[PDB]
Parts: sequence; structure tokens; C-alpha cells
Amino acid sequence: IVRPVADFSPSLWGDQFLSFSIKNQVAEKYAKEIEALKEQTRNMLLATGMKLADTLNLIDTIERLGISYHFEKEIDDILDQIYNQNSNCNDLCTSALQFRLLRQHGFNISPEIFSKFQDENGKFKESLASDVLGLLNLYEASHVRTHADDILEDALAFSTIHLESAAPHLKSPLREQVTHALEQCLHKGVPRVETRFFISSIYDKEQSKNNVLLRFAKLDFNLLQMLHKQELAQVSRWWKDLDFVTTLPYARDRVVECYFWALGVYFEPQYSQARVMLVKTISMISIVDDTFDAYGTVKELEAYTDAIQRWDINEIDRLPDYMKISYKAILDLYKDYEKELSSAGRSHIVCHAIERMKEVVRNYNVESTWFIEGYTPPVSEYLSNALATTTYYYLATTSYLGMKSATEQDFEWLSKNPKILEASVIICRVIDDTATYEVEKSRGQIATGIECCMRDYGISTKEAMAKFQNMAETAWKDINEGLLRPTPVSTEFLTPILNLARIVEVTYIHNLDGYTHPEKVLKPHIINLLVDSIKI
Ligand SMILES: O=S(=O)(O)C[C@@H](O)CNC1CCCCC1
Ligand SMILES: [Mg+2]
Ligand SMILES: [Mg+2]
Repeated sequence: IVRPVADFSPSLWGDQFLSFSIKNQVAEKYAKEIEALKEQTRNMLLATGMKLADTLNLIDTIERLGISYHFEKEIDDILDQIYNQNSNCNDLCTSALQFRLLRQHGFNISPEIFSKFQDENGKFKESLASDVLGLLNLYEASHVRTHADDILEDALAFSTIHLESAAPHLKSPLREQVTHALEQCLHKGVPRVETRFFISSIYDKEQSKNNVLLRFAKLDFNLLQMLHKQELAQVSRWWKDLDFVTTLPYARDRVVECYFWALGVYFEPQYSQARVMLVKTISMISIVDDTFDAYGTVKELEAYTDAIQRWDINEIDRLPDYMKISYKAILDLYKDYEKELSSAGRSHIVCHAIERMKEVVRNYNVESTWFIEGYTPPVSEYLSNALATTTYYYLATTSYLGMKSATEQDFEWLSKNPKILEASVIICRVIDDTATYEVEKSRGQIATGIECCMRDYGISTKEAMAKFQNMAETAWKDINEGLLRPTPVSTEFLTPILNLARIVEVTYIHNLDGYTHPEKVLKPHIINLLVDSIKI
């Protein structure tokens, strides 16, 4: 049996994360001061007689600084009051910010708040083109539209053209903030990534910065960073101990990248168990994916697929030695999950993730069959298989495992492929297909998404890619609509799904394949989030 020649780049990081011993003195000192700062900030939030603009700016700043997770109740109360008071006497900057904050928190504020800034045709008044803070906040708001907000159809184009025009002559750090926003909007960014940028590059350099908030943000970020490093060390040791790097050498060695993805799903300390469980799943399914894509024979993949469906250690017999390796590891991992959720009485929920993994593997095999037969399915058939091979139904399901408040009812909701989940999955599917078309086409994958699209509609590669981009935009509008109250499950269980979509936008930014090539997109984020602390 002739195996393919391995072509995955080695891990970028070596052993540098393998060992992290926390400085307890420093961590304790940080936590003590943060408690004081937190109380000071709580009082800023609860101050009476603040103007609307000031209140919104404060909330926005605390959110961008990445410390809003300390104040979920205070912020929710304040935003609810603003929503219900329904004010109208504002300028563009305040109106756009108000719209964005409320929509992001699920308050369905009417887009009619923008009508006073438009002519008779719903086009934004170009007389506003010299209002940079207005344009910036309009730009950010334009990304949180639903299908009911066609009033705002012009907002992105309008704000973009005039921010571009103004940017080179703007004062710092406003120039840098505008330039950054044009590359990466806030709503679609990974929260810890945007927080790292905002604290260090913008807020630290604002003449009018509040020193209490800045110090709070820096200490909180660096203290949470200590937790993250501890987690990654624990996961790095778990990975090293499995030693796939040598027993399964055809496979990617990307546990640090998997950790970054888990960190994007949630960064808060209370999701520590959830993060570690999630990264282990992302690592393990990555192995499976590599086995289907670039090592296993048709015969081997069949047995593997069947073995996964039956989920029984007695099935190791039918597998080739190398396949035995990952199959036992997978079965052990889920046993570990069950064990880990035992003392909480939440062991029984692990079955939901297992069923989703079975689904992923079934569709990996279908994908293999298509490749082997040279089949190019219609788009509808393509998606019926290829949506699950994003692993995103599986990852969202996994993300709930370590969340202590997640109930069977939450898993029931998720199992029905609700709209917001389907949207996130679609975004991952079409953005990856656009970014990876040319390489996959080179390797003879005639059932890649864009190829299926081209043949089905009889259109060019350019036209197919535009169609796929449209599908992503529709999906983002569906995500935004899915956050609106009343929500079908607690918002806590929607945010991971939102964050999976954000991970897509960030990993494939500028249509780069940051998936297959870690150095291309992800390496600087990992350094900024997990190697370098923020200087105080
Ligand atoms: O190439 S596949 O379609 O098999 C898988 C790919 O689409 C998705 N892989 C990662 C998952 C987590 C980070 C974002 C993308
Ligand atoms: Mg694959
Ligand atoms: Mg691809």
C-alpha cells in the first residue's frame, strides 16, 4: 500500500507552551486590585443623571476593553431602559452606537432611527460625509443588520467610502481605529483579538482615556491570559502524551491553533472546563479529517466509518493498526468527558456530541466516495453533505459540554438544527470553499463547493464565488436575527454559535486560507493572546 507523501508544515511553536507555572503572588495581587477597580467601574455604570451619549460611550468602552463580562446585569438593565425609553433626538454617532449596542444585546430597536439621516430614497445624506465619528459608528452598526433592515442597505458602502477618504489625515489613535475597522469590523471579530487590539493600540493612546478603566482592562486581560496559558499547557501535555506526532505522522500537529479556536468560542474564566474539553475535540476530529483526506484507502475509511457508527471498543479488531490508534483515543476521550462530568450529574449529555461526531464521520466518507467516483453533485446535494463536514454542528454541540448551566433542553434545541446554528455552519462552509477552491481544484477535488456551484448554475468561478459570498451575507443576517429577544434558549448558548461564525471571518480574513496555513493568519493572534502580555 502506497501512502501519500506528508505535506503538512510542522508545528510553529515547539515546546514553548508545554510548561507554564503561574506566579501566584502576581496573580493574587492582580485579583485584589481588580476587585477594587471592578467596584469602581460598577459605580461608574450605576451613576445617576448621565446623558444618553455618555452612557452609551461608557458601555461601548467597557465592552471593547473586554471587561464587560463582569457587568452583564448592569449593562443589560441600562440597555433595556434605553430601549424602552425609545429616544430619537440624536446625532448620527449616538444613534448608530445606540442601534448597534441594542441589537447586539438582542433588543430589536427599529432601523427607523436612521431615517432622519437619509433622503427620500433611503440614501444616507452625503452632507454627513464629514462626520468621522458618525461614519465610524454607522460602519460598525451596518454589520448587525437582519433581513428586516433594508433601510440600512446603503450604510456599509456609504460609511466605507468616506472613512477611506478621511483616514489618512486623521489624528491618532482615531486613524488607527478607523483603518483597523475597515479591515475588521467589531461585530464579526474574535472578542479577545479585538480587545487586545483596542486596549494596546487605541485606548492606551487616547488623550481622554479613563485611567481606572485602562488599568482594569490591562490587569484583567493579563490575569485571564495566565489562566489561558495554564489551560494550553495542560492541553499541550495531553497532546504530547498521545504522541500522534510520531505514531500518526501524516496528521497535522496543530493543538495551539485548536486552542486559539476554543478561546474564540469563549474566553471567560468560568468556561475553563468547557474550553479544555472543546480543544480536545477539535484536535481529535482534525486527526480523523486528515485520515480521510490524505492517508486512508477507500476500504480503510469504510471500516473506520462503520466502527465510528457502532461506537464499541470491541470493534478495534476490524481496523488497521494505525486506525486503532485514533479509534481508541476517541473512545477514551469521551469516557474521560463522562468521568469529568460525573460529580455534576451531567454525564448523560455526552451522547449528543457523540451523535454529532458520528454525523461528521458519515459525511467524511460520503465526501471520499464522491472524490473517488469523480462525482460533481448539484449544490443542494453538495450542501446536504458538506455542511456537516465543516464540523460546526459538532463543535457547537461540544461547546455546551463544559457549560455547567447547559440542560438537556438546550441540547434538544440544538439537535434540531435551529436557524442560527445552520447560519454559522453555512458561513464556515462557503467562506472555506471560496478560500480553498484553487488548491482543492489542483488536487482534483471535483466536488468542491465552487465547482458544484459552477456546474450547477453554469456560471464562472468569479460568479460562483459571488453567489457564495451572498450566502454568507444572508447567513450573517440570520445570525443577527437569531440573537433577538425573546431567544429560544438563554443567550449564553447562542454566543458560542455567534463566536464560531466570528472564528470563520477571522481565520479566512481577506480570503486567505488561515485554516491550512497557521503562519498566514493565526500566528500573530496567538502571540498577542497567548505569548506577550500587555505592557502596563
Ligand atoms: O475543510 S473542511 O471543510 O473539511 C473543514 C473546514 O471547512 C473547517 N475547519 C475549521 C474548523 C474550525 C476553524 C474554522 C474552520
Ligand atoms: Mg478534509
Ligand atoms: Mg476547503
